[PDB]
Amino acid sequence: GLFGAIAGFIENGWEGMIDG
Repeated sequence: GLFGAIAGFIENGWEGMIDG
C-alpha cells in the first residue's frame, strides 16, 4: 500500500526532505 510508495520516495526524491 501507500507505505510502499513512501518507500518509493525514500529512494526517489528523499533528498528534498533531507534538506531543511
